[PDB]
Amino acid sequence: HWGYGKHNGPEHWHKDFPIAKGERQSPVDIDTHTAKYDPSLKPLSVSYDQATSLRILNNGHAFNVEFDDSQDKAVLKGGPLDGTYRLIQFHFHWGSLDGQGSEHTVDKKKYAAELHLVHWNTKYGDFGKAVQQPDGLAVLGIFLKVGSAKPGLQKVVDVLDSIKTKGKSADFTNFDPRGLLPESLDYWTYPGSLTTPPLLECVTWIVLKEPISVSSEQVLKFRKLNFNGEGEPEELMVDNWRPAQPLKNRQIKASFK
Ligand SMILES: Oc1ccc(O)cc1
Ligand SMILES: [Zn+2]
Repeated sequence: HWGYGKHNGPEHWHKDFPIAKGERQSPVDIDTHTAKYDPSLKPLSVSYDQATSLRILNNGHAFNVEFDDSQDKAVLKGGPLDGTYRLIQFHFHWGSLDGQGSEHTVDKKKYAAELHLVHWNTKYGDFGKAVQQPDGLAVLGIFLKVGSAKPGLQKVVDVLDSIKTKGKSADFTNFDPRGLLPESLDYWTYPGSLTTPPLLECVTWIVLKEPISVSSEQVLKFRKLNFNGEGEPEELMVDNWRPAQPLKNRQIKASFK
């Protein structure tokens, strides 16, 4: 199936998913000088106090921390968003080397990794019907740079040994995603897509300007995971990022002056 190698990576995905060459694909380069402050944006509200994590899973493309989204518990609202979006999962994209790994770039700068907190619009009832809508999803994207350890990441790093290969999962209750957020919620926003197949164009992206710092040791542990399943030849899970796609007829709006 699709992946990130020479033979099945991003430059191939359009064959099975022609929306790969669509009009509002993600990620994009954020040209900070061209992004315009939008005084029409309402304050962003990240409300993660009642978040209920359940499980961590290696899906062969990344690992996902999954949440109970059967009720309004961890939600995103405000900023560009109309109504309430429920957190369903987070995951990361990262590099084989510290100089690459993010999907969005900032004035062509690649960070070492990028976190995506995926939310769906509760007007649509569940995630599967939300991905049939042009405003079905909101993804909060957060850059990681290598520097000081992030203490609120270490519970994720420590469980990775238990989900090394594709299809492995573990319990992952009581994890507080507030520990992954930077101090500032200044952001850029634009309409885009899932960055993995099926590449659906449902996503309001909200990309925070402030990166979080993680340690070299933390990111090295991400790079020990495997794309393959248990008892298949080992292929390190690295460079699981899609490069920037054409901006087309879109404008990137800033939340800050
Ligand atoms: O459900 C989603 C998964 C990945 C994305 O990049 C966006 C939404
Ligand atoms: Zn992602």
